[PDB]
Amino acid sequence: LLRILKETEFKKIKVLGSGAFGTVYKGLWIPEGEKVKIPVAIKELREATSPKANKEILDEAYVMASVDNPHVCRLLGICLTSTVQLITQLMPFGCLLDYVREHKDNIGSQYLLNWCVQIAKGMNYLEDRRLVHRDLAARNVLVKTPQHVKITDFGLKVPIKWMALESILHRIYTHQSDVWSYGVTVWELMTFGSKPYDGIPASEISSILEKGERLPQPPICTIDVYMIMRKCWMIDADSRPKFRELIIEFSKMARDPQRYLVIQG
Ligand SMILES: O=C(Cc1ccccc1)Nc1cccc(-c2nc3sccn3c2-c2ccnc(Nc3ccc(N4CCOCC4)cc3)n2)c1
Repeated sequence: LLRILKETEFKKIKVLGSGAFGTVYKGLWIPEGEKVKIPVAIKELREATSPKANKEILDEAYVMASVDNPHVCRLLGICLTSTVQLITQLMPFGCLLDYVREHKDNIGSQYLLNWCVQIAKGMNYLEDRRLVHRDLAARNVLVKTPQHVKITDFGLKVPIKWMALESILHRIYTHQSDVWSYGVTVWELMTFGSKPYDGIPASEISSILEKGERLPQPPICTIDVYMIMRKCWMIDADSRPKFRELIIEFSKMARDPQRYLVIQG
């Protein structure tokens, strides 16, 4: 259920954006035997990170091409050349981070709280599949429509400001560390794409954490919301909430958004 592509079957057409893992293109799939060309999204990765062999790269692709959840972006094809190219269904909206920045203060409670639930449902799917994301951030949550988001790049500098303490201290990555990152993601959303710890150098993040300081309460959040975010940042991984609890809690809040998020509008 993963299409291995030959450069002859597709073609990048325009650059749509660039980040750390690589560049995003609008592309076209040329089905052989036909006169049409089908739009696709191609993500060309920045290689040379630890020069891996292709069969070792495909082993992984096959797993990401195996996900089935409405809130998890699935790998559809892969083209292994000089560079590694990931193909998926093209969406018109790109990442949640930019989306929320573009709609800075004109986004409503219902939307925020729903993205929170959707992100948790996606994360809970991955947990059930025994997959650890490692870099869950709003930049990694794609928008299919403004009411339907999909998490991407599970298993792909170090996002210190998104990492749980143990990942920082020991490079320990678990579903519980994904919970931490999830709380940061929620925080980005609630602040409309603000940079976590604006100003503080990464080098100093372990110490402020250790000393018990946490990301500040977003002005739009009530204490119940902030309380949840904060629970995601406990030092003791096992005392952090589970994604299934998170789905439930946010589901409840989304049932009466205006009560849990205070936005002028
Ligand atoms: O194969 C997989 C699964 C996976 C799971 C586990 C491990 C590895 C891979 N994932 C994947 C594949 C291909 C691209 C990507 C991607 N990575 C990113 S970051 C942002 C957007 N994407 C996409 C993206 C994707 C599709 N379609 C669009 N469409 C689209 C529409 C507007 C824009 N714009 C940018 C400028 O302003 C807004 C308009 C930009 C793009 N994007 C992800």
